[PDB]
Amino acid sequence: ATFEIVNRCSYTVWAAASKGDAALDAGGRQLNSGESWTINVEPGTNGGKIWARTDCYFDDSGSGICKTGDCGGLLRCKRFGRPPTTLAEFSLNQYGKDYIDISNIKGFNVPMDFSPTTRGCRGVRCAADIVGQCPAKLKAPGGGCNDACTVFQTSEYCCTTGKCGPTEYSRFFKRLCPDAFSYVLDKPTTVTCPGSSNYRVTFCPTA
Repeated sequence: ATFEIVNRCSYTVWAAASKGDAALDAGGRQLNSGESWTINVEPGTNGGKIWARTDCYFDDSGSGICKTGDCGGLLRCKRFGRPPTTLAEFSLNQYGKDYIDISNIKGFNVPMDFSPTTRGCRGVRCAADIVGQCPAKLKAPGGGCNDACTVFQTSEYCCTTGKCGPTEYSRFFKRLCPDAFSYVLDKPTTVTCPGSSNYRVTFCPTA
């Protein structure tokens, strides 16, 4: 599958792509405002994620740090990033179908649209000003709006027992972005696409 990753933000982001135990394609790249990065994701990939990182500093060896979404200090991510991170999530060619979603379960840093570029299904978007409206106790100093599990580490926010409900914090994310997951047991906002669809992830789709 082909993913085109587009930075429509006015600021530089460092895109990342991983399935948790390995990079997808190169795993990460700098995207200046307006730049597009095309990657190839192997069919059958389960549990892939794409996200943006902000305010990064990397040396010539690809080592450094980012204020949001840092993946162990690497430019080319092999593992998932540090919250807060708006997440584009996908599993491809699962019994003939692709499954895509956007998630705020690990917080929000950059607005995002995640859409097919081939036909047969719709896209999803979370483009509200979640950082500007972020509740005080969820604000991340480095930028972004943390999820409540990251901040408070309780069974209820992290849904550790597999029983949890919505919370004042999850409802905040859900109000601003109804089409994204707001907590672990949220009513699924997953979209089913034809197997082997292609996609575009756009950072800052409206601005």
